[PDB]
Parts: sequence; C-alpha cells; structure tokens
Amino acid sequence: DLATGAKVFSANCAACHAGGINLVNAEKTLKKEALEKFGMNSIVAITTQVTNGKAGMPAFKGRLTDDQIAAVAAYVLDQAEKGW
Amino acid sequence: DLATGAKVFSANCAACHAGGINLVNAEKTLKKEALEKFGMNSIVAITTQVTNGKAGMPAFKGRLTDDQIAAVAAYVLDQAEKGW
Amino acid sequence: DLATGAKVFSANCAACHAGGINLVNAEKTLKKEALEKFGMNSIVAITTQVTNGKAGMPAFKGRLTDDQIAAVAAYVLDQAEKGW
Amino acid sequence: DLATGAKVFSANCAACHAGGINLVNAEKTLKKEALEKFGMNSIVAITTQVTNGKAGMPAFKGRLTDDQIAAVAAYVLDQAEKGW
Amino acid sequence: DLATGAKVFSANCAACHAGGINLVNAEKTLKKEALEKFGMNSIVAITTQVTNGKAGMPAFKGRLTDDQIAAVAAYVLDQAEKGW
Amino acid sequence: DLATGAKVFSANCAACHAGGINLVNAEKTLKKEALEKFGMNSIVAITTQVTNGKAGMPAFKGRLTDDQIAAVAAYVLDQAEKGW
Ligand code: HEC
Ligand code: HEC
Ligand code: HEC
Ligand code: HEC
Ligand code: HEC
Ligand code: HEC
Ligand SMILES: [Cl-]
Ligand SMILES: [Cl-]
Ligand SMILES: [Cl-]
Ligand SMILES: [Cl-]
Ligand SMILES: [Cl-]
Ligand SMILES: [Cl-]
Ligand SMILES: [Cl-]
Ligand SMILES: [Cl-]
Ligand SMILES: [Cl-]
Ligand SMILES: [Zn+2]
Ligand SMILES: [Zn+2]
Ligand SMILES: [Zn+2]
Ligand SMILES: [Zn+2]
Ligand SMILES: [Zn+2]
Ligand SMILES: [Zn+2]
Ligand SMILES: [Zn+2]
Ligand SMILES: [Zn+2]
Ligand SMILES: [Zn+2]
Ligand SMILES: [Zn+2]
Ligand SMILES: [Zn+2]
Ligand SMILES: [Zn+2]
Ligand SMILES: [Zn+2]
Ligand SMILES: [Zn+2]
Ligand SMILES: [Zn+2]
Ligand SMILES: [Zn+2]
Ligand SMILES: [Zn+2]
Ligand SMILES: [Zn+2]
Ligand SMILES: [Zn+2]
Ligand SMILES: [Zn+2]
Ligand SMILES: [Zn+2]
Ligand SMILES: [Zn+2]
Ligand SMILES: [Zn+2]
Repeated sequence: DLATGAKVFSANCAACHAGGINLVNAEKTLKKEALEKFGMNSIVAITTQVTNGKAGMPAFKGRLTDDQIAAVAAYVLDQAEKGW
Repeated sequence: DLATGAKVFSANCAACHAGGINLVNAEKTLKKEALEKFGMNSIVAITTQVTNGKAGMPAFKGRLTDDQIAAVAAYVLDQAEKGW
Repeated sequence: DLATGAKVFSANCAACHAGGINLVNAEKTLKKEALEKFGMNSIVAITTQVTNGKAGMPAFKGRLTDDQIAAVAAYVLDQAEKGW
Repeated sequence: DLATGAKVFSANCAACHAGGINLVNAEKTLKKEALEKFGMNSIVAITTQVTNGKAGMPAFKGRLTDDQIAAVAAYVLDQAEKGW
Repeated sequence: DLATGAKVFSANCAACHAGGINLVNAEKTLKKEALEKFGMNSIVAITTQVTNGKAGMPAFKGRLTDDQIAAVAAYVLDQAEKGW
Repeated sequence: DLATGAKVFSANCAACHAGGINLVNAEKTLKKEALEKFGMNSIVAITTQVTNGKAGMPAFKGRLTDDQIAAVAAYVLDQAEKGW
C-alpha cells in the first residue's frame, strides 16, 4: 500500500531521488510533469524500470518483492500528484 | 503561448533548471521566491537574460525566436506560481 | 519573526539549502516529510543543530543571535508546511 | 589549437563540465576513462556530439564555428590526458 | 583483480561515485585523502561498507559476489592512488 | 602551514569544496586552472575571499583566526598544484 511505499522509498530510492529529484540524470525527475514527459507516468512503466534498471538506475529484482515494488511505484505516483 | 513554452523549456532549459532548480548556481533557482529575491520576477528581466545570457547561463539569441523566448519566460512565470 | 527568518535564511542557509534541498547530504532536505523522517520537525531540534552544527552543517553560534536562530528555525518550519 | 579550445570551453562548456565533470548526467564525465568507456575518446566522436547535441547536452551547430568545435574537442582530449 | 573491479565499479558504483566523487554525501569521496580521513583506506574497510551499506550507500550483499566486492574495493584503492 | 591548513579545510570548506570542487557555483572550483581564470591564485586573493565572503561563499571573519585563514589559503594553493 501507501505507507509501505513511503518506507521502501526511504530505504532504497531517497539517495538518488530525494524529494522527487534525480541526482544522477537531472531531467529524469520523479515530478509529475517529468513522469508524463518521459512516459513513466504509470504503475507498469515504473514497476518495470525498478525491476530491470536502466542506465544509472539499478535493478531491484532480487531485493524488493513485487509487492513492495508495486507499492513504491504507487508512493511515487502519489507524491508526484502532491508533488513532493 | 503556454504549451509552446513547456516545449521550449524541455528542449533548452531542463538540463540546468530541471523542475525549477539551478544545477549550476544553486541559489539562483526558478522558484517564485528566488525570482523575486534576485529581481527576475518579470517577463522583461527573464527575456533579456535568456537573450544575452549571464555568467554560466548561455545566450539564446540566435536559436530561440523572441516569440519562443517570450513564451518560455511565461512558462517559467506560470510554473513558478504553481511552483514547479 | 517570519520576515526576519526569510532574510536570515537568504544570507546564511540558501547556499546549501536553496528552495528546501540539501546540496551536501542529499536526503537530509528541509522538506516537511524529511524533517519528520529525521526528527528535525521542531523548533528545538532545528535551533540546536543550527547552534552546534552537525557533520557538513556548520555551527551558527557566534554569528546568529538566538533571536535570529529561533526565527529561521521558524521560517524553515513555515516553508516546509508550504513546502518550499 | 588548445588556447582557442581553452577559451571556447570556458565560455561554453564549463557550466556543465567544470573540471571534467558532468553536472547533468553524472557518469558521462570528460575524464579519459569515461571517454574511453562511452566511446567518446576521439576528435570525430567529440566534434559530432558537440555539433548535434545529445539528450541534455546542447547542439552547438551554428553557435560555434567548426574550427571552434574542432579546437574544443582537441582541448577536451588534451585535458583528459593531463588529468584535468 | 582490477579489471573485474573496473567492470563492477562501472556497473554499480559510477552512478554515485563517478570519477571518485560522492554525489549523495559530498565530503565522503573516493579520493585517497578522504579515504584516509574517514578511515576507509583498506580493503576490509571498503569490503565491509560495500557489503552492508551505510546511510545512503546501498548494501551490496547478495547482489555482488564476495569476489566482485573484493575486486571493486581493490579497484577503488588503486584508482585513489592514481588520482582517479 | 599546510597541516593546520588541512584541518581548517576539512572542518570548514569540504562541505562545499570537497576534493577541489564547488557544489554551489560549479565553475568556481579550487582547481589551479579555475583559480588562475578567476584571478584567485594568490594567498591575498584567497585570504580576502575567505575573510569577507562572496555571494554564496560565507565570510569566515571572526570564525577562523587570521592564521587559520592564511594556513587554509596556503593549503588550497598547494592542493591545486598537486591536482587535489
Ligand atoms: C527505488 C526503488 C527507486 C525508485 C522507485 C525510482 N528510482 Fe531511479 N533513476 C535513476 C536514474 C539515473 C534514472 C534515469 C534512468 C534513465 O536514463 O532512463 C532514474 C529514473 C527513474 C524513474 C523515471 C523518471 C523519469 O522522469 O523518467 C523513476 C520513476 C525512478 N527512477 C524511480 C537513479 C536511481 C538511483 C541511483 C543509484 C537509485 C538508488 C534509484 N534510482 C532508485 C529508484
Ligand atoms: C532556457 C532557455 C532557460 C531559461 C528560460 C532559463 N535558463 Fe538559466 N541560469 C543558469 C545560471 C548559471 C543562472 C545564474 C546566472 C547568474 O549568475 O546570474 C541562471 C539564471 C536563470 C534565471 C534567473 C534565476 C534567478 O533566480 O535569478 C532564469 C529565469 C533562467 N535562468 C531561465 C544556467 C542555465 C543553463 C546551464 C548551461 C541553461 C541551459 C539555462 N540556464 C537555460 C535557461
Ligand atoms: C542556516 C542557518 C541553516 C539552516 C536553518 C539549516 N542549515 Fe543545514 N545541513 C547541512 C548538512 C550537511 C546537513 C545534514 C547534517 C547531518 O548529517 O545530520 C544539514 C541539515 C540541516 C537540517 C536537518 C535536515 C534534515 O532533514 O534532517 C536543517 C533543519 C538545516 N540543516 C537547516 C548543510 C548546510 C550548509 C553547508 C555548508 C549550510 C550553510 C547550512 N546547512 C545552513 C543551514
Ligand atoms: C562545450 C562546447 C561542451 C563540450 C566540449 C562538451 N559538452 Fe557536454 N554533456 C552534457 C550531457 C547531459 C552529456 C551526456 C549526454 C548523453 O546523454 O549522452 C554530455 C556529454 C559530453 C561528452 C561525452 C562525455 C562522455 O563521458 O561520454 C563530451 C565530450 C562533451 N559533453 C563535451 C551536458 C552539457 C551541458 C549542459 C547543459 C553543456 C553546456 C555541455 N554539455 C557542453 C559541452
Ligand atoms: C559500488 C559497488 C560502490 C562502491 C565501491 C562504493 N560505493 Fe558508495 N557511498 C554512498 C554514500 C552516501 C556514502 C557515504 C556513506 C556515509 O554516510 O558514510 C558512500 C561511501 C562510500 C565509501 C567511503 C568513502 C569515504 O570517503 O569515506 C566507499 C569506499 C564507497 N562508498 C564505495 C553512496 C553510494 C551510492 C548511491 C546511491 C552508490 C550506488 C554507491 N555508494 C556505491 C558504491
Ligand atoms: C573554507 C574556509 C573555504 C575555503 C578555503 C574556500 N571556500 Fe568557497 N566558494 C563558495 C562559492 C559559492 C564560491 C563562488 C563565490 C562567487 O560567486 O564568486 C566560492 C569560491 C571560493 C574560492 C574561489 C574559487 C574560484 O575558482 O574562483 C576559493 C579559493 C574558496 N571559495 C575557498 C562556496 C563555499 C561554501 C558553501 C556554503 C563554503 C562552506 C565555502 N565556500 C568555504 C570555503
Ligand atoms: Cl573547466
Ligand atoms: Cl576547473
Ligand atoms: Cl569511467
Ligand atoms: Cl567512474
Ligand atoms: Cl570518470
Ligand atoms: Cl579529504
Ligand atoms: Cl576535501
Ligand atoms: Cl576529497
Ligand atoms: Cl578552468
Ligand atoms: Zn523526502
Ligand atoms: Zn538527462
Ligand atoms: Zn513536500
Ligand atoms: Zn520538469
Ligand atoms: Zn540538486
Ligand atoms: Zn550562488
Ligand atoms: Zn510539480
Ligand atoms: Zn528560495
Ligand atoms: Zn545522506
Ligand atoms: Zn515555492
Ligand atoms: Zn577548469
Ligand atoms: Zn548516466
Ligand atoms: Zn570553418
Ligand atoms: Zn588539474
Ligand atoms: Zn570513471
Ligand atoms: Zn557529509
Ligand atoms: Zn566467493
Ligand atoms: Zn584520471
Ligand atoms: Zn579531500
Ligand atoms: Zn558534483
Ligand atoms: Zn558560475
Ligand atoms: Zn593572528
Ligand atoms: Zn588526489
């Protein structure tokens, strides 16, 4: 759910995406407008990138359960709307 | 207008000012409060800096039409109020 | 008060915490959610860190009066709620 | 030559690559090892990217002469070798 | 060895430490002087931190083999000595 | 001397200049070439800026003794020469 995404995000994502930014590839933020722009505004899109990684973003298949992954894709999606 | 500023901003400004920050000179953000503080909160101020550049900010006279420049100064001004 | 925190923040804090970020230790932002997470969401917590510093954050005992310190802890607390 | 190279770099490239870094896409530095790793360790490789751009890196076609681009590409390779 | 070290670093560490920097916690670089200053100038020191993680640095236990971690620790020390 | 210089730098300057970088204003690094380019390659130039501050760089007057500032200026010049 939502409170478990907030916890998973704090443990695995905050280093690079603190408060919705992207320290590694600056334009590829977690902001709503950016998520729309790169077509990552979806639970499908996020859950697959988190799984297989992409460029500087690591893969999280192996250490996140696809229940925690679905939940953190959803936390991302919820703060983006609120925005951050 | 507004939708053409969103496009121009994505193509020319997002590298340094992704989501209203400034990666090059940290305090000189595009946030409302910062725009007021440095007296850049105006279409005049923005359109002239974009044209002639300033320190690490390049000049965009030559590659942006002063119709695209006026529009992106306005996109900046619209996200700042909404804020970002 | 509030307008004097805005001035003190601009003079002493904006270099590292421009618009609520943290350029030095990325996750330790001034955002509401981060302030809660690290237990810095309080005038007590902020006023003591500002005074004694902590890791890369300097101490401001000596150059900020504990009237300016109380006020800037409060500016931080006010933009965090508004958020930034 | 490297002196015109050095002047072009200072005026156009140092905002995002100061000292051989990459502020926008952190792994794509101007250090010799990254230039080798991404296949950008040649005049032609560099001249092509500077001319046309790639992602957050601007196109310099029509802003810099071909001689300026050649010179800046040479300067990058030279600085990389010396260790910036 | 340093070649497997170099490949592991590229694939897992360059996102936050490209060129010996630290994007997340700026003072904790991979430069020889910072490694000495924070007591991280040994294989065992580095292997332990890579394995278990610390704050914003991820744990690599179970993601990288012990041999890969050993090799990456060796590569870090070697690059530090050469000056990245 | 450089040992007191090294201790002062670690305690006061590494937050924004770790390894010779400039986290706040990216082009104004402590590398020898940038120090030359901005006319900051002298003890007097550095002691003056450290003492009085400039823009996002804090004033250290009254926080550091004149001897500490002298020593840190010497250390900067020395590290620049060695290549940080
Ligand atoms: C923790 C599990 C997460 C979550 C939920 C996200 N990230 Fe990252 N991220 C990083 C980089 C370099 C990119 C760009 C990759 C590329 O070039 O395409 C991303 C991208 C994303 C997105 C898409 C954003 C967009 O605007 O397109 C999303 C939704 C996302 N991430 C979520 C870098 C890192 C890290 C640095 C080592 C870490 C850790 C994470 N990401 C972890 C996570
Ligand atoms: C695309 C055309 C744009 C737009 C619309 C803006 N920028 Fe930049 N910017 C950069 C730097 C280093 C500064 C500070 C300059 C200085 O020292 O005075 C700025 C400043 C601005 C402002 C004013 C912000 C303020 O708070 O005062 C504005 C409104 C602005 N910019 C808009 C850096 C860069 C880039 C890095 C290479 C790029 C690309 C751009 N800017 C592009 C744009
Ligand atoms: C001006 C007087 C201020 C104010 C009001 C704040 N800061 Fe900083 N800050 C810096 C660093 C490296 C940290 C992390 C320290 C650590 O490792 O614990 C912080 C932390 C904070 C907090 C807590 C944030 C949190 O989410 O826990 C707060 C409320 C805060 N600061 C306010 C770095 C710097 C600087 C770089 C040199 C400067 C200047 C300042 N801080 C100044 C201020
Ligand atoms: C001024 C004329 C220059 C020069 C000589 C170079 N750049 Fe950049 N750069 C930027 C980004 C985001 C990238 C990555 C692009 C991508 O996604 O692939 C680059 C890349 C380079 C390279 C290749 C480096 C590598 O390791 O592969 C080189 C040689 C290079 N650039 C030279 C970002 C920016 C800017 C920010 C807005 C600016 C300004 C420049 N680059 C300008 C220049
Ligand atoms: C890939 C396998 C690696 C390797 C070899 C290293 N890292 Fe990192 N790192 C990160 C952060 C936030 C820190 C500071 C942690 C803290 O608070 O103490 C570190 C620290 C290090 C060190 C010690 C450096 C020092 O000067 O003390 C070393 C040797 C090291 N790391 C090696 C952040 C990140 C990442 C961002 C999400 C990633 C990815 C890595 N580290 C990965 C690696
Ligand atoms: C600790 C005592 C130090 C020392 C020795 C130096 N700094 Fe900084 N610095 C900061 C910023 C924003 C600038 C640019 C200021 C401007 O707009 O002109 C600087 C600049 C310097 C220089 C000149 C470098 C050059 O290439 O011109 C030097 C020698 C220097 N500093 C030394 C930012 C910061 C900080 C962030 C809040 C802190 C802390 C320091 N500086 C501290 C120190
Ligand atoms: Cl440079
Ligand atoms: Cl430099
Ligand atoms: Cl590399
Ligand atoms: Cl690297
Ligand atoms: Cl590199
Ligand atoms: Cl150090
Ligand atoms: Cl340092
Ligand atoms: Cl260092
Ligand atoms: Cl330079
Ligand atoms: Zn947060
Ligand atoms: Zn990018
Ligand atoms: Zn928020
Ligand atoms: Zn955006
Ligand atoms: Zn940032
Ligand atoms: Zn500044
Ligand atoms: Zn937004
Ligand atoms: Zn602000
Ligand atoms: Zn951290
Ligand atoms: Zn705001
Ligand atoms: Zn330089
Ligand atoms: Zn990258
Ligand atoms: Zn020609
Ligand atoms: Zn050098
Ligand atoms: Zn490298
Ligand atoms: Zn630190
Ligand atoms: Zn084994
Ligand atoms: Zn090197
Ligand atoms: Zn150092
Ligand atoms: Zn950096
Ligand atoms: Zn600058
Ligand atoms: Zn004295
Ligand atoms: Zn060194």
